[PDB]
Amino acid sequence: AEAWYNLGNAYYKQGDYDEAIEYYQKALELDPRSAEAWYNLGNAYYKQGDYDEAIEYYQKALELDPRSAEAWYNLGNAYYKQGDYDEAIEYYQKALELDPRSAEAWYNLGNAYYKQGDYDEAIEYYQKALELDPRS
Amino acid sequence: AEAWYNLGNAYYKQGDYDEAIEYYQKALELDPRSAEAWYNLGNAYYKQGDYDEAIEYYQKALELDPRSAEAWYNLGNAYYKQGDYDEAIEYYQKALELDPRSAEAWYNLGNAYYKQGDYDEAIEYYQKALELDPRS
Repeated sequence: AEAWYNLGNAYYKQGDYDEAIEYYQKALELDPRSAEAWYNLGNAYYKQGDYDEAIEYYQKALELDPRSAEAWYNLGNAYYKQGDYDEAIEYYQKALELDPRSAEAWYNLGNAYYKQGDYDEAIEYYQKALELDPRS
Repeated sequence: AEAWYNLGNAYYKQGDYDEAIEYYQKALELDPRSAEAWYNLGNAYYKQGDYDEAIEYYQKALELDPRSAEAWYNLGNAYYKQGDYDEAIEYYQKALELDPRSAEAWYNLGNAYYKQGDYDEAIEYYQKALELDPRS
């Protein structure tokens, strides 16, 4: 599926999510056991704007690899981008338990709180993040 | 700077202009090309009571974006709040050429004239504003 999977990646990298999806799917038909493949198919939908179908695939990937921060963080983002700042905060927190030195997750967590009106948390998390990455 | 800029916003939203300023400044050090950043730093000073330093930053923002009504209107307000009803009227008029359907700018313009003793103008502008927004 590595071939279909790779053809998927090329289209994805070119910016053609519709096609990336089709090929990731073909490759999952031939080999449905890669957390990576499921993750990227979810990413393709994410970029395409379908956060619903995206969560479905980030979820399948999480089963195969529950310790993958990327998928937990990307799952939060899917929610964040849909307004579920609460469910995204949860998933964002999960990603940090896994990778607590990711300035991005801390930053995004502050963002999720900020958007809900929780400024003291946003402040705390924004500070944690800037510590790790001093100058975005 | 988006991170420092965002930390600035949080403090600003919490009501801590002294801190908002410090962080907006740090972010301008890292990226001095955002009209938005300059504008908010001016707003922080405005809220803090320093209309002088405020005009300086609303001015830098106006260079980067001469068509930003908000900054022209906020520049007038800075003046209005300092007694320069004449210079504020000018800047207020500029903001209306840009956004002539802002009930606020019309209202504030009537206010600036009213405070100078020009009641027929205040009357005209107050009426224009109420047309657009029938019931403050």
